[PDB]
Amino acid sequence: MLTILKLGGSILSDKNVPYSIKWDNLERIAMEIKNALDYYKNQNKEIKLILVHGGGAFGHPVAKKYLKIEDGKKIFINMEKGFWEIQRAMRRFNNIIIDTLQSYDIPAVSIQPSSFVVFGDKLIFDTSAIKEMLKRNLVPVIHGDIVIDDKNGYRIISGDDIVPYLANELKADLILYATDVDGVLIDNKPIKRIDKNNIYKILNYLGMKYKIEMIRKNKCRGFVFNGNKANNIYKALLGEVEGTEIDF
Amino acid sequence: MLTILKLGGSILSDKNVPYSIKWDNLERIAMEIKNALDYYKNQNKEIKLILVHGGGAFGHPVAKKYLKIEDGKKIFINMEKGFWEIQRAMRRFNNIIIDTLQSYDIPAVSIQPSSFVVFGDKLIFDTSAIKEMLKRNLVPVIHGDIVIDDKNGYRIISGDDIVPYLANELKADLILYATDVDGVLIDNKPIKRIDKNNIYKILNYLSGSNSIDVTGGMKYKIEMIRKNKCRGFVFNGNKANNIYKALLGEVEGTEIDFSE
Ligand SMILES: C=C(C)CCOP(=O)(O)OP(=O)(O)O
Ligand SMILES: C=C(C)CCOP(=O)(O)OP(=O)(O)O
Repeated sequence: MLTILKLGGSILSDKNVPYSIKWDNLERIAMEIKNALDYYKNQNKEIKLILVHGGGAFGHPVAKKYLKIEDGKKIFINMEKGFWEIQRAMRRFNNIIIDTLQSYDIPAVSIQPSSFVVFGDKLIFDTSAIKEMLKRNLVPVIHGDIVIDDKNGYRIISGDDIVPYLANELKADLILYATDVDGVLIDNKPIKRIDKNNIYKILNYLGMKYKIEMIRKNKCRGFVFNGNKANNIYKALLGEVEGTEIDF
Repeated sequence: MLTILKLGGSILSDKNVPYSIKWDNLERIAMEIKNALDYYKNQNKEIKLILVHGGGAFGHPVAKKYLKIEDGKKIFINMEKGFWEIQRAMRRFNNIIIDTLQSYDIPAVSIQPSSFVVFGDKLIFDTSAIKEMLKRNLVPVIHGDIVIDDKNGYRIISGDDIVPYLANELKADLILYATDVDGVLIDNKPIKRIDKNNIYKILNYLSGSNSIDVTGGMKYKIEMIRKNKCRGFVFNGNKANNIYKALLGEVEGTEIDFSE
């Protein structure tokens, strides 16, 4: 029924190249998603799909201009300008991704967190709109953004936040983390799986820490795999496993 | 005190010219909003400000393509393309407006209804984020947009839906309607005041055959002000300084008072 596919801010834009886009990779990814959705239409199987991407070479480079170290602590200043400028950057990125998805007849739509998400001690994030969108078989595309934080003023909600939240808030059947590594790497090897068992000895060794952690905190079950290898995204969507499983 | 300024009529954009932008007007408007903010600082008086704009030559033109009359009613079709297409056009318009506002150091930020608003018989419209933005003295810029409803459909939410809703939710003290005309025209002349001693008398005239506005636009604005027990002005947003004055509470168009 409901799958959430995160596109790791990396396979979409080169983070060391401010304002860059990996066009061919992006166009391939859109195609695989399209082929996947098409596959389901054939099996006459109804699938609901949400998409998340990061700030890639857009969010971060601009955010940077408004983060200064106040004694080992990231601080946002000049947000009278910074809030918009970070919104704008993320909008450019969001537009580019949605347009490309659209060119493949993928019914993508923009979800812009900065407008309504408050990263308060208790995350505030009304999903009413998204649930409706899913009833119409639209594909909400959500992105890491700048958001208000009723405690610290501003925060940079990331995909790793949105994904688990929504998976749980919406009861997602499948969770996908597309990225530039074949899965969670230990000693440079993608562990086949991650449970309640070998978990303990992994948090220690330490998808990164942040993820794994608040994706067990929601008792989720997602796959971390490589979005750069042609066909991986397609397969991932059909309920295959090509990377690291994280069950909770 | 919380003010909501609606940039309406066609003061920002000529809807008969695809993707029209009245640059000069928009730039002057930003100035005036600036003059006003700088003023309220010098007089050490706290002002929270929200701006709202419509679709102009961006919304309706694009939306038209996805609207049909079926069995007498309106209905949205092909929204697998349509929803983004309308979002896209409204995002562009918002960008241009906010960029210009920022170019005058107005701390404007974007509020995109399409992403989170559900058009029911009551709006589902979480204003939490807006509250925190005002708290930090940002200027939230909300715009008419496409939105899903709770009945298998879609609906255009206008400034007309947004303003009233926010005035209630945030308890605004001042509503400002910048329009294409000098106020509520009663005999090609704007009525100075409209209060609980002439409202019905005015509403009834507005329904008449001598009224210059048959659109039922004024009637609606008047009613929302009373409904919120606050104050509002309907003025010509095309006249130099009207927006600055209005923001100070002294513009000369039509006052509507049901505060207290
Ligand atoms: C920075 C913004 C606005 C987007 C969030 O970042 P990503 O989710 O893409 O990556 P992280 O920096 O959070 O790891
Ligand atoms: C996307 C669209 C069409 C927004 C229009 O909102 P308005 O505030 O202009 O509402 P109307 O004038 O169209 O009634």
